[PDB]
Amino acid sequence: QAVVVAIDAKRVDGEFMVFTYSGKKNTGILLRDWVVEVEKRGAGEILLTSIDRDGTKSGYDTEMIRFVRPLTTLPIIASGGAGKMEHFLEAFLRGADKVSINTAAVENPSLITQIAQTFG
Amino acid sequence: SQAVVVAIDAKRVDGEFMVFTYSGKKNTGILLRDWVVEVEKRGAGEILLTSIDRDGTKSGYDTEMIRFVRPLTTLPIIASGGAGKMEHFLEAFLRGADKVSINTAAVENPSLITQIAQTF
Repeated sequence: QAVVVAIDAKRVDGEFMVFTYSGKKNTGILLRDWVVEVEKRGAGEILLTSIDRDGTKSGYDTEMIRFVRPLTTLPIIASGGAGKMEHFLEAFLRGADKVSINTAAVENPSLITQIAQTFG
Repeated sequence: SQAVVVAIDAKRVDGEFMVFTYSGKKNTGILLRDWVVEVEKRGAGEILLTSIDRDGTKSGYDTEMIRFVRPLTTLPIIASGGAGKMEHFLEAFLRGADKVSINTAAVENPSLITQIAQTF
């Protein structure tokens, strides 16, 4: 799956909207529509980031993950918001095939080990 | 453990690569060439390597950062940031990226997905 389409999204007026330019611009296209179209186009895997939660070690947007899961057969990488161990677990339970970590890993590198050791 | 991605957001300075957190915002101290090593040690499955300086520009992936990071690690590397046209992907694979990620240019020309995907 060498082709990854990265989708930055967050709720705009209750709705999940797609952003581009480092999360600065609302494309006006709905998450829903974009996920479907990207698979049709030949995406091999989806990196799904919640813009809201990035850098807030407050957990992935699991509603976002749940809402995307039935829309695609592709592998999904959940990114944005990971703060601690149960977040990974919640993301995975929701349909995420892989979970990403940045901020918390640079701070607590033993988090990498904790989730790795547990999934294997 | 395949299930664990560590995302590294990086940009140059002084001639040297640093690591930022909190949405590319808070520069960190750490050198990339040392974070990439530690991330493998700690057990990550895969690295999302994003060039902060290229993201949103459709001006090409940072192939120096890639060609750079590649000898430091056996993990697969997803290059991200800057994808703009078909030769960009090719250049990134040639520098040793295992996967390539696109966002801004894909939303604008969803056929970019199809170009790289059908060649694989």
